[PDB]
Amino acid sequence: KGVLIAFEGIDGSGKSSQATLLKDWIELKRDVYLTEDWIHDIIKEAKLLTPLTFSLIHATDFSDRYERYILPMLKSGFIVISDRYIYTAYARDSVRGVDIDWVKKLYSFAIKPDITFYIRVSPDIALERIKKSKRKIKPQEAGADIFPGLSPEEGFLKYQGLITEVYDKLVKDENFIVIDGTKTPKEIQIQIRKFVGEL
Amino acid sequence: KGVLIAFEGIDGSGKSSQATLLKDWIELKRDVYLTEWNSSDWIHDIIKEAKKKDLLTPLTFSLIHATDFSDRYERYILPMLKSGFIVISDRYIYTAYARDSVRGVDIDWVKKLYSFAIKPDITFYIRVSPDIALERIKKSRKIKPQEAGADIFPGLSPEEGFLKYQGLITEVYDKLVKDENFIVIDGTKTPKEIQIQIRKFVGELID
Ligand code: NI
Repeated sequence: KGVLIAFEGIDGSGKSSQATLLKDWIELKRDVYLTEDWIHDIIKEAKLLTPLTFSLIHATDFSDRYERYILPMLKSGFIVISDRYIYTAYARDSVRGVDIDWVKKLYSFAIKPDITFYIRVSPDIALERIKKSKRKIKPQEAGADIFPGLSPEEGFLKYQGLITEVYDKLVKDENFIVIDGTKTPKEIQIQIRKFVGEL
Repeated sequence: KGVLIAFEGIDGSGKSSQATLLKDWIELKRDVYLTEWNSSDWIHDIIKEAKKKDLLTPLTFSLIHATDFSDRYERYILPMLKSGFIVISDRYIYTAYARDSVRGVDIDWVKKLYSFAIKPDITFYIRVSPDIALERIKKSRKIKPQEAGADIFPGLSPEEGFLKYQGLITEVYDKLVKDENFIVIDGTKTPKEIQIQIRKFVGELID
């Protein structure tokens, strides 16, 4: 009865918007919940911390939300949508040198999603879209902790390029439902609503 | 070369005394750094205070401590070992193994969780029954809620919780002996005799 739906994609993929668009629409049919913080003070108090410790910090926060929101609502048959799930950690942590199989074991208390949508779009195209909207490129998005002194536009191409690599390597094993993010937001959402329409 | 010596044991087992006494001896011949597992640092404190309102699950409790330990390890413990120090740990990862697993977190997952830390060259388990440790505790001092497993057994007298809670910790340590190669020291012996035995095992190694 409980169903877990996850979205993954690089920054700029529109995956958060797709996740919220799907919530609003599923709410018409049945019980759904969207994953919605001290991490603030920790990062702010650093100033370094190793990537290992960073991986633990994010896993601690993930465990908290998982056992206090995600898992209980699944037990009450909510659909739960999460627009980042453990695969985001797999990528975030392993591009910074942490043994991905170690990260997988770390997160092995979490269940596999019934569906995972990989909204796949290249970094080139993600950037030109961020630029057409005139938004500012967050340092986290540029991977500036790994590439200081690249511009923000080129960090984004490099870091999100490394992140894409990891997502592509997980596609087979993790049964990602690969979606073409070059399509428009409407075309993407309608295809997502159609896929979810099935299970 | 750097060497890592861990002390394990239940509350009231004397292990901290034994750690400190070892430190005072070894610091006469060479460089030595004593750290205590229970002395959590900045990251732990920020998380616990920030979540003071919420009830944390055991898994989360366990990650908070591993996270904080990962920082202390890369910042203090590994550099002291690389710099040639002898490192003495009064409580080490095995304490988390026991703590987190009597609260329901799967011990095999905790082992994986801490897989990043190196095994001690020597681990001393100063074995003392919970009754005997209770008796020393009385004959001195009140028992802290954490020593009594207060969260797990809020319906018990401090004394009785210490016996049930420390009993469980003892089971976990006993089941690690073989795998973790603990050197099991009979903690009913006098403190002077315990230290003499520890000093001889350490002597054998580092000489
Ligand atoms: Ni603590």
